[PDB]
Amino acid sequence: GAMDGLTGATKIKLESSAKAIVDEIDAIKKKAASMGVNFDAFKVSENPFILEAKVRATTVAEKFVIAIEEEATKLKETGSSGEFSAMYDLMFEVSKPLQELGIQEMTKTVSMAAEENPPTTAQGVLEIAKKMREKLQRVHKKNQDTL
Ligand code: NI
Repeated sequence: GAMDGLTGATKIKLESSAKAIVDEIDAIKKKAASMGVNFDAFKVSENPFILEAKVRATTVAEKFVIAIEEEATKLKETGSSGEFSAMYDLMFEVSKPLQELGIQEMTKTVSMAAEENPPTTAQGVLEIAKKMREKLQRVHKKNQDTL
């Protein structure tokens, strides 16, 4: 009676965009495996493939975060707590495979952002999305520039 999530076009748009990240990262992982590449961060990269991988992953992920920003903005006036919490859940969930590509601190970027500005409102979602997107962009640039 207060915990129901996304519906309609917003649900399809955001869940589809999130799934695209997971699909892309799964495919990157498979390519890596075929070439014997390990994304283990402890082992600015020197490896061309890892550079491309991070650009690819952060591109698809940023499209998702933009989708979050668009829908949170749309839902500012009439969106429910359950909808905003669901948007946070998608951001946090896709941060996990991103971190596994060696994007250090990705899940913490998201959860820490929610500590300052929790997803109880559109404003909160937008602040978390901004921090997530900024992090993606920083990673994107460093690796693209090197390339
Ligand atoms: Ni409910």
